[PDB]
Amino acid sequence: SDLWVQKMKTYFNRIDFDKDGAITRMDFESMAERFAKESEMKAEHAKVLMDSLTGVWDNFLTAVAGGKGIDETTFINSMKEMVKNPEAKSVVEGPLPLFFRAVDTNEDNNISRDEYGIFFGMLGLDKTMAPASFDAIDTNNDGLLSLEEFVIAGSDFFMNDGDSTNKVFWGPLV
Repeated sequence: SDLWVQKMKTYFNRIDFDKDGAITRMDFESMAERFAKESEMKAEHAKVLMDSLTGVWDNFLTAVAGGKGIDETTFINSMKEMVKNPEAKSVVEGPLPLFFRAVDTNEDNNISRDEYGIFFGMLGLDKTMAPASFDAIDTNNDGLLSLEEFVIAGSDFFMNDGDSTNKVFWGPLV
């Protein structure tokens, strides 16, 4: 699947923030303190950010190699075969509820268009690209991203191997 290797390589290249070459506890802890310090956000968020980022690795990404980090080969080999099972969903969908409270830079429990744009700026992207994913995630039509919207759009990007508007949940395709 061409669509699967393009969208899952998008997520691997955008989530390896620490640059060691593998998705491990180092990327989540390095991303929490570097995300809190590099852009304009509510100062207090570093403890909230370190708690949801340590929870995403400890409770969900950790179950892939039973403790140790994950390379691009092991991520594509393990996740491409595990998605063919209709009930393995929660090991791949589980990071969306804890990532929602990590991107919430204003301290409200709803993410806006320029907040999602500062998240894109930290990965190394332009704010003009953020509307293509933001407007595709806003299911209820409020002009903000709620918890239900973020989990529906991420569930489609991570498990449905089709095209449509929710195929860009992480910016430009690698």
